[PDB]
Order: sequence, then structure tokens, then C-alpha cells
Amino acid sequence: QVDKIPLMSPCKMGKFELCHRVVLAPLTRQRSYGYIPQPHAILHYSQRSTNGGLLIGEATVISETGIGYKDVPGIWTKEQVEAWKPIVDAVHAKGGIFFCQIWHVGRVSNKDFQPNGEDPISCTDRGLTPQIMSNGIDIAHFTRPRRLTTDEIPQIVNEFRVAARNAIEAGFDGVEIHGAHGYLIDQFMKDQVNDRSDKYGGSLENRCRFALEIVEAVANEIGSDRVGIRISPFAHYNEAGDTNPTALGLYMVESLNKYDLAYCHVVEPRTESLVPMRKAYKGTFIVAGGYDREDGNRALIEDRADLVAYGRLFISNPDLPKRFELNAPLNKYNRDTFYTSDPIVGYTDYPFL
Ligand SMILES: Cc1cc2nc3c(=O)[nH]c(=O)nc-3n(C[C@H](O)[C@H](O)[C@H](O)COP(=O)(O)O)c2cc1C
Repeated sequence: QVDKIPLMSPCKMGKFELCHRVVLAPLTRQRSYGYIPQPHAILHYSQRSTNGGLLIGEATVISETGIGYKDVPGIWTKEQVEAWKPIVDAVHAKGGIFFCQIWHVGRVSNKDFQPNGEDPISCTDRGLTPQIMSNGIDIAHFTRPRRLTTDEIPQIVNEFRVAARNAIEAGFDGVEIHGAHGYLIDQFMKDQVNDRSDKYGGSLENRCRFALEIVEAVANEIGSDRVGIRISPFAHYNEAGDTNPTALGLYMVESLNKYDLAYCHVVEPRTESLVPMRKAYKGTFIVAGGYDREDGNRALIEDRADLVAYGRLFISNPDLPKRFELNAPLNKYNRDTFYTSDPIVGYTDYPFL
């Protein structure tokens, strides 16, 4: 038959027994009209579910103030919680383990997305400069955010708490805290953004307090063994760079050891390495960013991660695990339909072997 490979090796993560190490990375596909999950997602996540395979759903918005893009799903209303259920059940029907990624864009937004035209919230009052959207035809503008006050922050921390609870109500096996790519949590961590003079700014310790308070609220709420967190210390997305990525990364992983989480998901830098973080972190380490079958196997073998998440390739190959397991050809992915809004085209029309 076929020789076993590292990527197909079983794994015990948190309270779960995974059958392989190919993880579906969190992917924003903007096909959730009205911020409500849709029927087509049922088929999407179902095509990608395998027994004991881990799936991390697209970034899900925690509150009205956390919206920065059209058609991204939310999880703060009963209507949204009910819409997720059939999707969750379809993943479970094939034996997959599903984590809901909870998110808040912070300053990466515009007043037109905000309730009452309010300004976006962030750790700073500095806004982003315009960016070109995915289609290379439209320019995205951002409103300057308002700098949250010290005693207002705990309420925001609470929003992640409720979201986490709601995901559990929807049936998710757990939640991944979105602490990467320049969004609210990352905005607080990165020194090029956090210009605060209170206990949530300045030192590396204060800048991580927000994220850590969030990890604490969520773990207490749903149990730490049902909680993961994603970070990208080295990423510069949305003008969120840090002058010492390595220490920032080491600080976070070391600080996360006391929480007994289900896992730490770190994004590879696009020198800088995740090795140190992997070494300092005592739990399950998930890595992502530019992997293929070869690099995946090598990362597992060289002890660089316990799980490897795939994004783009999982978009175009519904059966990525199977293809790696047979070292079969892979469908090419079309970035033109990554963020387009059709219910089928570029979302579920990618073929199986
Ligand atoms: C279309 C698209 C949407 C994404 N959406 C998210 C998201 O919602 N949350 C997140 O944390 N990362 C998101 N990412 C980043 C990916 O999860 C992952 O880190 C990235 O795909 C790196 O791996 P790859 O080389 O296998 O594509 C997205 C990437 C792409 C291409």
C-alpha cells in the first residue's frame, strides 16, 4: 500500500485524540451574508472533515464593534448561534474536531461597519492608511479608532468570554482566540501600535495583559482544555509590527504555560524562528504559513510543531489529508475567489481525487 508519514501520525491535543496532524487553518471567506453563517458553509466544512482531524473555522466576530469586513460570520446573537449548529454537526458527523476562532478587528475597521457610525475601538487613536482590497480594484479606507479607557477594557475582555460560551452553545469542541494579524488583541501586544501609559501599555508585560486577561476569562468560562490561541509575533499585517518579535513571542508562550491550554498556534514569519517558542512552550504547538507536504513532514520530524495548519491548499483540496497520505497531486488554488461572495464558485467546487 503506502508508507506512513509524519503528517498522518496520531496525536493527543488537550482533551482530544487526533488521528493525524494536518489542520485546517482559520480562513475568512466572506460568504456569510448578514454576518450570519450559511447553508453553503455546511458543505464546505463537511467536504473537509475527517475522523479525528482538527478544523479551525474562519474568524468569527464577537460583537458589533468587531466588524471590519462584509459577510464574515458573527457569534453574538441567538440567530448566529443557531446558524452555526448545522455546520458544527456536519463536521462532527465525519468525526472532526471543530474549534471556533473568535475575533475582534479593533482598529481594522470603518465607521460604516460600526453601530451608529461610531468609531472603531483600539489601544490607540491612530488609524490605518488605505489598503488595496483583494481584487486590486478597490481601496479600503479606515476610520481612526478611539483609544479605549483603562476601566472600559474589561468589558471588551468580557465579549470574548460570552463569544466563547456561545460557541460552546453552538456545539464547537473549543475556541481559538484570534490574537494575530494586527487585530484588537495583536494591536495591544505590538509596540508599534500600543502607545498606552496605563497598565495595558509600555512594558512587554503590560502589552500582553489584555491577551492574557482574555485567555483567563475564556479558559475559566469554558475550560482551558477547550481553548487555543493564535499569535503572529513576527507578522506586520495592518501596520502591527513589534521592535522585538522574538522576546514578544517568548514572553507570550511562557506566560501561556500556566493556563494548561489545548494548544498554541503560531504563524511562521514570512533571524526569526518559532523554534525558541516551541521550546519554551510546554503544550501542543501548531504552526502555519507557507507549508506543503514536504515542509509539513519535516517540521514534525525535526520537532518544530505537533500540528501543521494549512490554508490555501486546504481551500483548493477538500481532501488535503488524503492527498498527503497518498502523496497525490494537488488542485491549484485560485486566489481570485478566496474572498468573492459566491456560495459555490471557489468555495465548494474544488474536486476530490
Ligand atoms: C483567503 C484567506 C483567509 C484567511 N483568513 C484567516 C482568518 O480568518 N483568521 C486567521 O487567523 N488567519 C487567516 N488566514 C491566514 C491563514 O489561516 C494561514 O495562517 C495562512 O493560510 C498560512 O498558510 P498557507 O501557506 O497554507 O496558506 C487567511 C488566509 C487566506 C489566504
